[PDB]
Amino acid sequence: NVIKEFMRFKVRMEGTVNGHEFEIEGEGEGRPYEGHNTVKLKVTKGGPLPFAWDILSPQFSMVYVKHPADIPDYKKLSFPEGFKWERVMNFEDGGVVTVTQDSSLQDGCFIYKVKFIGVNFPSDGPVMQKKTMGWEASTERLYPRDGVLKGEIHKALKLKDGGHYLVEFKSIYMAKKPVQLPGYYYVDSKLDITSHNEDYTIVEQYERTEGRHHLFL
Amino acid sequence: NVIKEFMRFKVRMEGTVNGHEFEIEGEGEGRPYEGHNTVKLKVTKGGPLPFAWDILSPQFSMVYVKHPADIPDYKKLSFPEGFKWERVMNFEDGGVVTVTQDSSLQDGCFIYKVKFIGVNFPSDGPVMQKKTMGWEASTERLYPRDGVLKGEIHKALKLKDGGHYLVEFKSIYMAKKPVQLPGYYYVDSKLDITSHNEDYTIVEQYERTEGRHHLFL
Amino acid sequence: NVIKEFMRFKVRMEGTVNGHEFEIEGEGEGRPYEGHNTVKLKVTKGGPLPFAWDILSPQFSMVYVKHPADIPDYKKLSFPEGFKWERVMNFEDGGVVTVTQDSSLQDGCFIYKVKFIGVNFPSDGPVMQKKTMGWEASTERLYPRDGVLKGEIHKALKLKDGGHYLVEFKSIYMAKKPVQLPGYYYVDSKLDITSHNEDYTIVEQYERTEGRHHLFL
Amino acid sequence: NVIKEFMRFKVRMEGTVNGHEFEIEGEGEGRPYEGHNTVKLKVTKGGPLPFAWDILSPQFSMVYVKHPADIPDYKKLSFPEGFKWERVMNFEDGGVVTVTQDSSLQDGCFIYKVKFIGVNFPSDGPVMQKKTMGWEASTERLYPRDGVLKGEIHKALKLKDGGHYLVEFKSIYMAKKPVQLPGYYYVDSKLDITSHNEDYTIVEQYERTEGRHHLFL
Repeated sequence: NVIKEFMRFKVRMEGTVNGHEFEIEGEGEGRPYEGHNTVKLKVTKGGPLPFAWDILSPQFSMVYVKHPADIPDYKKLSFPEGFKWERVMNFEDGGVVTVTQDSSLQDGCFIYKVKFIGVNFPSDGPVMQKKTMGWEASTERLYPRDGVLKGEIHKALKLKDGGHYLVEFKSIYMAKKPVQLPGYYYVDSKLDITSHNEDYTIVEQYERTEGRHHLFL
Repeated sequence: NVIKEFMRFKVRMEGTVNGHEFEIEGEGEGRPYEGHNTVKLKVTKGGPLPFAWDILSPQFSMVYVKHPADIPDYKKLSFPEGFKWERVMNFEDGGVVTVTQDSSLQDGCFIYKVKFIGVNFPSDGPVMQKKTMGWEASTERLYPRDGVLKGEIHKALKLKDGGHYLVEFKSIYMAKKPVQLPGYYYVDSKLDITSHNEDYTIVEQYERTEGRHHLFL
Repeated sequence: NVIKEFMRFKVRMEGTVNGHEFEIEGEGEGRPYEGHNTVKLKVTKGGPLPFAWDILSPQFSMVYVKHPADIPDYKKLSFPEGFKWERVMNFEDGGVVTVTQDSSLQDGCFIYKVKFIGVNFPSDGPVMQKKTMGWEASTERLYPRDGVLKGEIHKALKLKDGGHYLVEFKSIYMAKKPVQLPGYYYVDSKLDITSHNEDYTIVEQYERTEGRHHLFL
Repeated sequence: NVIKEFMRFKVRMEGTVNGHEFEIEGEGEGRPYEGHNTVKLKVTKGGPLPFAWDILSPQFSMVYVKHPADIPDYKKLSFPEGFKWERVMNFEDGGVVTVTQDSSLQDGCFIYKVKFIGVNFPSDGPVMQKKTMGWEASTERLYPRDGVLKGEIHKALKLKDGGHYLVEFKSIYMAKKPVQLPGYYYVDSKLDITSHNEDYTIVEQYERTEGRHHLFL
């Protein structure tokens, strides 16, 4: 058993949003089978960020999803060999982000490398004007396809002037070696910002995530 | 209270899919507060349909969703005045459908009028070739906006040879008179075809729908 | 023989936008081989319209596109048998419209029946607030697929306070009998409102449309 | 006057498609005011590429677009100060790519740095199975918005059997210093692969691009 009750992770992101380049480094920890993890991030280059932190938050840890016995945990089964994931986030005002990540296990610690490109965000929009107030709790729809696991989520960012800012997530989870695939199921998640300095250069996050079948099934 | 423990409904649909016109008439019944309803449909014109019945199934009854005390039931509160709903269904192979519906309570019985336009479906596709095997159970994400209630769902049609055919639903629920709006919540649903003749000209359906808050809230 | 140098048409539209139902009747005329036509419309029911006329304008005449000798005029060749077309218009603020039309030739005059459903237009938007100032001239991209002719356009509505309101058009042109298909080509078009009363219940339009190959070929 | 009749460029691309990382280096040349340029590429890492070269080809030179005297050449006027461009490519089978590029002028030679992330491409699709055979000639629709220039194109990749693979391009052109903006206009382009080795590790391209007003103006 390579995925222990307690596992630590290191994450590094290299990104670009509306032409602004940045680098983020971080360290995280959590309980893989209990469905929760924390992460501490630091902007190492391109700081302070001229956009909302919230668009970066869901990109900083697959192995921390609590899965019941009957639904195979594809993401956990991918280790020690390796794991990769990719995502497209379609924002309602035209913004589009594509993310690609590489996950490896080195000496009982997960190493995550994230590449992020965000484009077409309006200048007067909530992302560029930093008007977002965190994510609402979400429900991902997962299904197997092409030998990999795919997920779709209808997410929303809370606005300070009131209301929501809609984002559609489409994710593809790829194990290095094709491991056991689950059926049609759901993953409930909730990401919260627990700490931050004034310009969001140092941020701490907490995520709660649990996989399940549909309530009627 | 005009919405009783047992309510009946009449449905009338006028539609077009890939240039083929059709008319469907139906009668249904159910328990509004327990979250379940049945409906018997008959194709009255344009029969037999040269496409999958499944794309028409979710268009045939908002008042039948079980809601807990804490979440305002916008759809039930819209009566006896009136209710209207609109929807766009985006299929993964390019097929797009827009639906518009009118709802009124005429002497303890609901009268539903539906208009449907389906376009851009590939000729060798699962809808036109009738390769679908019913909907998977789903979870709608709802939120208030512009004084009305909106909802989005990531749905899927089961395929005969195995696999899924993805469809994204975006619905807008409009009360005639601006009634109380709920917050950010979810609606679980499961629609099943319970009876049908060989050419799907006489079809019976069953649906169970329940509104709830996110599991982590 | 059937498509004369001068041809007239009658059009009837039954529609719905954001729950509001309407009916429009009109008469038109033009020169098929010269690439121009005029049309006089009148709102017969649901008047005055609570939205911008501009979204309806491109739905009111395929046979009037000038084509050079080397490019097969699919739409003209579909007659006297029949023609049908479908369309989806995706607006940048979430508005979606699907249109379906049936074209017939009776008594030496074309008869057009249009069904229109418009959904998800924000209440504070330029369509519902009537802030649009006509269409910009456009260029459609056409290609054959599934035995029919398809077309895609990146169109824009001029704004009153300045700027543009973007709309993506995806059309499907279907002959009743499988007629000769053209290759990958373009159709330049410009639609102008030439006359209108205050509430847009009586409107006149003019369209110039010409088919051609890409200029670098 | 910093942009001469003959200008050379160096290009470097760091990218990822369906999890596969790659690095491409190249050198090109052309005549800015005449509207044509050539480029010689070499895959330096991640070679041989397990996907179609054609999706990379339009990412390898804004200053080589011929513009008439009346339409301001935003991209040429961006120099010596600098220029940046971003793009999203939406493929019809689900594939999404976001591109971000930085353009500088160093000692009479243009330096281009490109970052590419391609996600959600089907394993059995024409991109991953290398079944595409070049781009069709295209027409871009440009318009000013938020102090920058934006452009939309309906492009197509030719398929080996005798069909097309559709891709929608949405580009954003950003000068470092807010320079003169043009109006609503078009850019015709034609990209051809002129030379390639067996595995597409060494490729040569040619592009012809000209800006113009709509033909009906």
